[PDB]
Amino acid sequence: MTTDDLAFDQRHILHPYTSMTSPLPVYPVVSAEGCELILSDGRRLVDGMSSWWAAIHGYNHPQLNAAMKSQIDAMSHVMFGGITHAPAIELCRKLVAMTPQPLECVFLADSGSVAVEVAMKMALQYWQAKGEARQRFLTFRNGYHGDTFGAMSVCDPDNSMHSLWKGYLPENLFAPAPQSRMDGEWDERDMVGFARLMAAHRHEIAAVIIEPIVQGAGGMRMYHPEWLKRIRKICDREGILLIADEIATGFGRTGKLFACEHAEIAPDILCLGKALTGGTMTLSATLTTREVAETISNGEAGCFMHGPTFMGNPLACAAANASLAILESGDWQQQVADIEVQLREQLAPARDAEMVADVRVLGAIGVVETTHPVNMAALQKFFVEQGVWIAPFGKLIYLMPPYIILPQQLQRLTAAVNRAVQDETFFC
Amino acid sequence: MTTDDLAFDQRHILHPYTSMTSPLPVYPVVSAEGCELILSDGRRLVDGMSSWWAAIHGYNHPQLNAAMKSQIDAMSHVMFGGITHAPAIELCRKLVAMTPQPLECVFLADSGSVAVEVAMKMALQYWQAKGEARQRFLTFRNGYHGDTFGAMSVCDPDNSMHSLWKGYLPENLFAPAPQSRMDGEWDERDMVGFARLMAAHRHEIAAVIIEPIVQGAGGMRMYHPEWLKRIRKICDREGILLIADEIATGFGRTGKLFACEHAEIAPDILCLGKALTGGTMTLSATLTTREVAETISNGEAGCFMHGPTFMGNPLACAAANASLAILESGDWQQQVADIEVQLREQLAPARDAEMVADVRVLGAIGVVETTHPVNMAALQKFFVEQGVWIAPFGKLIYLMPPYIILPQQLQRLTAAVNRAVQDETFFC
Ligand SMILES: *Cc1c(COP(=O)(O)O)cnc(C)c1O
Ligand SMILES: *Cc1c(COP(=O)(O)O)cnc(C)c1O
Ligand code: NA
Ligand code: NA
Repeated sequence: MTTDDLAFDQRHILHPYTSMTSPLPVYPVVSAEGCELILSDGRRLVDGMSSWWAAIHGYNHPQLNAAMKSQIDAMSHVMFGGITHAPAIELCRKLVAMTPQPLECVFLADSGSVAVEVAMKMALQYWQAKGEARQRFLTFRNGYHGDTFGAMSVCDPDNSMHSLWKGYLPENLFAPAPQSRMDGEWDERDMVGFARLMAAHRHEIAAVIIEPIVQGAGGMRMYHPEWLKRIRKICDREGILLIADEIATGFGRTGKLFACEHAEIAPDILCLGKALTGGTMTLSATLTTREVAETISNGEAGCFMHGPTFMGNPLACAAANASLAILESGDWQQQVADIEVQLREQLAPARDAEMVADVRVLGAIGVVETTHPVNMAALQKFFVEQGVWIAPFGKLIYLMPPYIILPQQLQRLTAAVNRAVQDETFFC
Repeated sequence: MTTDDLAFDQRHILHPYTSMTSPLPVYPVVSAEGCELILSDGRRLVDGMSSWWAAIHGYNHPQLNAAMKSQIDAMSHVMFGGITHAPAIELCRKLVAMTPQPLECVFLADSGSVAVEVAMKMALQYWQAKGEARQRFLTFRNGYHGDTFGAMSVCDPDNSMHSLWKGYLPENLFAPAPQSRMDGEWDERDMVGFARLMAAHRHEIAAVIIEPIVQGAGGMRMYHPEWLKRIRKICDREGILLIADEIATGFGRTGKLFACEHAEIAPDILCLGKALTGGTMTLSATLTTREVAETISNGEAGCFMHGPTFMGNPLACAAANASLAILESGDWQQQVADIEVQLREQLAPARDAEMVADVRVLGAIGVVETTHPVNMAALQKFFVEQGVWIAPFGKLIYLMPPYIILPQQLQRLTAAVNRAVQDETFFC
C-alpha cells in the first residue's frame, strides 16, 4: 500500500461519521490474524474493538474460514425467492433453537439497520392487520438502532441530531434513559417517566423498542435488568409488542447468550446482527412469533412486504452457522466471565485518574467514561503507538475484544487505556 | 436437505414478499455453476434471472471464487472507522473511474435500500447545510427504490401499498410514469404532469430520484432517454439534486455500462448495488459530487451522518473488484448486444399469444407482460419441469440472464416463456 493510495482514500472515499473536507487520519490494514490487526508497515496491533463488536472469534479463524471456502465452492449466493438452501435452513434452525420459545419465525436480512426496519415494519403491519390505529414507537433516550430513516426515528434525538430531519422523521415517544445500574440497586422512581408516556399513549403505540441492558452507541450505558421485566409486563398488559434490539448485545457479549436472559424475558421481535457472522461479513436476522407472522400474512397485504435482494445469502449464512457452532461448545461463557473479572480488576485504577468520570464493565465490555471529550487524531495515534487498536468516541474509551483474547493481550489494552487517561493531553 | 429440513423452512423461514400462512412451493438448491442451478435431486436449471439481476457472470466463476478465497486469507473483514484497506481503495478507484466525472466521492454500504437511504440523507443534509428548507422528493410513478422506510417513501404508492403505512411515510411528490417508450417517439404531452409538480414545489424539492430508462420492480417499464435529458436540465435550472438509482441498471444490463449513458447525462447522486459484486454477496455504493460531499461536511453536522458496521467490507470489496475486472475486458458489450437480439427474435412470437399484453426488450432484459396475473406456484413449477429457473411476478414473465449464457440456454428460456403464455393454464 502506497501513500498515493492513502491520498485517494482521503480525497475520494467516505468513512463512517467523519468529515470529508476536514478528515482525520486512517490506518492502512493489510491483514489480520487471531486478535491482531496488521498495518501496511508491518506494525501489529491488539484489537480491542472486534471491529465494532462483530469479530467475537477474532480474525482469520480456521473454522469460519473453512466454512466460508466450502460454501463458495457450492455457491456463494442464489436468490431466496422461491428457493431455499442448506445454509439458510441450518442457520434458522440454530437461531430458533437458541432463542426463547415464542421466537420461531426468522427473517434474514443484510444489515442491522435493515433488521430494525424489518422489526418496525412487522409491528406496523401487525396492527394494520388487526385494524388498530397504532403507528407510534416508544423507545428509551440514549438508544441507537441504526442509520436508515426508520431506525433513525427511534434513535436518541440529541445523540443523532434529529434537528437535521426535523419534519421528515416521524416523532416517536422517548422515555428517559434507564438510570438504575446493572451494577447497583433498583429504584422504582426510575419507572415514572416510562409509565407516564405509556399511560398517555397506550392506544397509539405499536411497539416498545429497546437495547436490552446495554445501550451501546448512545453511551455504552449498562442498566438494571428489572427494567426489562417491567417493560415486558407493561407490554403484556397493554397488548403492545416488545422489540429487543440485540444487534450489539447478541451472542455472549454481556456474559449471557442474549442480554434478554439477564431478565429472563422474551421480546415479541428480536433483531440480531454484528456478531452473527463472527465479524466476517454483514448479515442480520429478525425473529418474531407465530402470532405476529401469521397475523401479518392473514391481513390485506397477504404477506410481510419485505425482501432484500440478497436475503439468505448462502455464504454469509455458512459463516454464521460456523460462528454459532463455535458458541455451541459453551467455551465463550468462561472466556467472557474471565474477561469481565480482568476488565474490572485492571480498569479500576482508572477511577482515580483526574480525567475519568466512570468505569463500568459487563461481560466482555469494559468502559471508561471521561469528563471531557477525546481528541480523536491524537488519542488514536497514541493507541497505535502502544501496539493496540482502540476506537474511542466522545467521552468514551471502551473495550469490546474478541472472546479468545489472551490475558496478556487484554492486559495490554487495559494498560493503554489507563495510561491514556492519566492527563489531559489527549482530551478536547 | 431432508423433507424435515424443507418442513422446517416452510414453517419457520420467511422468504421475500410471501405468506407464512399460505406458503407457496420453494425449490431446494444445493449448488450452482455456470448459468445453472442444481437442485437437491440432481436436476439442473438454466438460470434466467441472475438471482435477481446480480449474477451477471453466472455462478461458481473461477475468478470471483479465487478473489474471494484470497481476501479471506488476508482478512474477510475489518472495521472502516480510522482504517482503510486495499480492496476498498481499489474498488473506489474503479467506481470513480467508470462513472461520469462529477461523481468522485464514494460511500460504500451494505445493500441497495441502504444506498438509497444514504442518497436521500445526502440530499437532505446538502440542503440543510445551505440553510434551505428542502425535504420533499420528486419521483416517478411505478418506481422502486428498496424496502426500508426512506426508500419506500419514494416507491410507487400502489405497487408498494402505501395505505399500509399511511401516516408513517413522509408524503413525497409523484409525477406520472414515463409514457414514451425507449422503443418509440417522444410526446411532449408526457411532460405536463411532471412540470406541474416541479413548478408548484420547486421551492421544496431536495432531489429528483428515478431509475434511469428501466423501472424494474415497479413494472419492468422501459422509457425514452429524453426524459433523462429533460430531467437533468430542469434540475440544473432549479438547482435540484438528481439521484439516479442504478442498483438494477448498473454494470451492463441495459446495453450500456450505466443506463444514464443512454441519455449521455450525469446524476448528482448515483446508487449502485446488485451486480456490483457479480452476485456473490451483498454490497452497495453511493457516489456523489465533490460539491455535495464538501457542502455536507463543511455543514453544521461536521460530517455525513451515516456509518454501517460492515462499511467497506474487504471480502465484498474484493468480490466486487474481481467482478469489475471481468467487465474491464469489455466482453459484456457484445455479450449483451447478442442477448438483446436473441430476446427480440425469440420473444417476438409471444405477440401471437392470447395471454400476452406486451413484449419489450432492452439489453439483457426480456419482458413478456401478460393480460392476467400469473399463478406463481403453477408457473414456477412448469418452468422447473422445463429445466429453467424463472421468477415471474404479477403480470410479468421476464428474463435477465447472466451475460455469459449460451445461446441454446437462452433458447430453453424463451421457449419456456412462449410455451407458458399460449393459454390460461398458468394464469389467474
Ligand atoms: C450496530 C447496531 C445496529 C445497526 O447495524 P448496521 O449493521 O450498522 O446497520 C443497530 N442496532 C444496534 C443496537 C447496533 O448496535
Ligand atoms: C433491488 C433494488 C433496490 C434495493 O436493493 P436491496 O439490496 O434489495 O435493498 C433499490 N433500487 C432498485 C432500482 C433496485 O432494483
Ligand atoms: Na426461539
Ligand atoms: Na467518475
